[PDB]
Amino acid sequence: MTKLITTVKEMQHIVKAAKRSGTTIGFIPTMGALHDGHLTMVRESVSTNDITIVSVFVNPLQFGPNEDFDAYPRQIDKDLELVSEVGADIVFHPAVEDMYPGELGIDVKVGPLADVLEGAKRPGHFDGVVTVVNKLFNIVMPDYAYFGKKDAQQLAIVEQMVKDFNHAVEIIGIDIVREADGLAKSSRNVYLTEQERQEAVHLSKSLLLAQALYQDGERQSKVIIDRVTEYLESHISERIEEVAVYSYPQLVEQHEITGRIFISLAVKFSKARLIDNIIIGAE
Amino acid sequence: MTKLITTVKEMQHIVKAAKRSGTTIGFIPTMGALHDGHLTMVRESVSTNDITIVSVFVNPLQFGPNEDFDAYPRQIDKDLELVSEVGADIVFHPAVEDMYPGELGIDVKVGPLADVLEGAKRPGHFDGVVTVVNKLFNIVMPDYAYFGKKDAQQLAIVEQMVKDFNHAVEIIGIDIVREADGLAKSSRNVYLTEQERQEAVHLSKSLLLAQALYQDGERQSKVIIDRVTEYLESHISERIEEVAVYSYPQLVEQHEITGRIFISLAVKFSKARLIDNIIIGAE
Ligand SMILES: CC(C)(CO)[C@@H](O)C(=O)OP(=O)(O)OC[C@H]1O[C@@H](n2cnc3c(N)ncnc32)[C@H](O)[C@@H]1O
Ligand SMILES: CC(C)(CO)[C@@H](O)C(=O)OP(=O)(O)OC[C@H]1O[C@@H](n2cnc3c(N)ncnc32)[C@H](O)[C@@H]1O
Repeated sequence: MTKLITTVKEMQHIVKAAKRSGTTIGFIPTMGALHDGHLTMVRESVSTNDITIVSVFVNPLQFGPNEDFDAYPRQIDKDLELVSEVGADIVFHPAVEDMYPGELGIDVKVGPLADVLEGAKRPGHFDGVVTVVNKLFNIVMPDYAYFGKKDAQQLAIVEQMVKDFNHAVEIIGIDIVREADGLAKSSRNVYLTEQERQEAVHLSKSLLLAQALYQDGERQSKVIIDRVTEYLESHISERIEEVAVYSYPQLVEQHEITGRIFISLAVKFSKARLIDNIIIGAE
Repeated sequence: MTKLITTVKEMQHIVKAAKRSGTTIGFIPTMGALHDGHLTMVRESVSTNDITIVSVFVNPLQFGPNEDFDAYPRQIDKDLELVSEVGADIVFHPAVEDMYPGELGIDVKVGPLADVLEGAKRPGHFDGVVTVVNKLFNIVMPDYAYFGKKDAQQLAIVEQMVKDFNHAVEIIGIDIVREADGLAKSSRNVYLTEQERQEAVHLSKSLLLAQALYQDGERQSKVIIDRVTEYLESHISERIEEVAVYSYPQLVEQHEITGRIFISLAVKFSKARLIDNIIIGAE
């Protein structure tokens, strides 16, 4: 019995009334094709907030010319069903023209945090992310917004935006939800051929390896990177786009580990470009 | 009787509590050194909203190295008194470091609307304006935000930012409040020498001239501009920086008038740089 709100105007009118009353709002922004990674955040919100809102919007601004915008899975009826069973109050599913009624007269761009890793590999991608997340925060006016550590760089950037723009929103980061074999859940996994689906499991395996090496005491980035790379290269035939060690959330490449870092991966299959990571350390 | 709130943290805390209690909020952003122009907006807000918040913050981001940042009038005690007399609830007076704790990680820049008139003469100025207003809107969470048409280009840009970012804020623009002789009120008038003060009255008089020419049927921008310019040059010794006719709020230069426009002026005195304008026309 989850309500489907289709326009920005109706969504905002609902939230303004809720905000001016004492009702706490939980928000989970998504691009649809929901999986248990998304649902885990929804369940969290439903057990903590008065109302939980889930947005389903494939944001064109965060897709590059040669990426998968046209093939991105779109299944609102199912998403709506999956959300209903969790107990979420509303699913916000706006039209593209409603979100972007015309040429933007103001532009938002990410600084240094987007000059490395995914930001360097997908130029402008995060500018598109912060643009739509900023709008969604103003449309839904949540007290708590949930994001997955699956997109670690994204998380750090959204946090920076919340700080820089003074959004009265507390960001909650959830750990990576994985399939039974370890594969990090992602709507894009549907792009995987029955073969790639098997090879793709090695991203997580390689991270388990990285974790064990770190656990035993290894702190030289190059040693971990080489072991992880060597492993992947002997278990997958796809092209490995990235195997890096950066401080987190600062995003400064580390050669020797003495603080909190995240070991991230990027692998390009036929059409599915998957990513995974592990955030570890204290400082 | 007005409370002086000195930190972002406390201001947000108060605002959150206000929202929870169904409090409607009116907001008047200013750079201090208040005059009746500002007070007119405060009065309007006090008569409509449950609480009225007036921010006093000389935003360093909207001042260039060559401008008057160091001389800008600062008199919080005086501002607090004037605001108390009209019934404002709070004066938000933050530290520069509190608003900008460090290097921004996200950057906001105005598009085409800032490529002309004041935007061309003051590059970066409006980026500074939208940056701080965006922040203030998220800190104060107003239902209504008041701005003066004195800064007509600013007003159009703020409205555009409200649209693009989906801010649940209604912008209220007020007409230009003037001194008895016609001079538009401005905190920068304090920079005028006795001589320049009387000369400055001609900016408004030149606009009355422009209006009369328009009333009579003149639609050739060149004719109005030349008439206004020669009038100013024959009455004041200062440099006329700008006399222009652009569509409003579209801000497209008009050589021949067939719709709503605004005739704007910019005059540079020894220290004070004054502006004024009139908005006229149907569409
Ligand atoms: C924020 C968006 C909606 C803005 O367009 C967009 O950039 C976006 O990310 O949408 P989307 O790709 O649909 O993912 C939405 C949220 O789900 C989280 N997520 C995805 N897979 C996960 C997993 N296996 N475990 C835990 N969390 C997971 C992401 O970190 C993100 O915050
Ligand atoms: C919005 C700010 C605070 C962001 O830093 C800054 O750009 C700013 O504008 O500050 P400030 O110059 O102090 O002016 C604050 C508000 O007062 C309005 N105002 C000034 N003189 C007026 C007059 N004579 N009649 C009517 N309205 C008048 C302006 O248009 C502006 O919206």
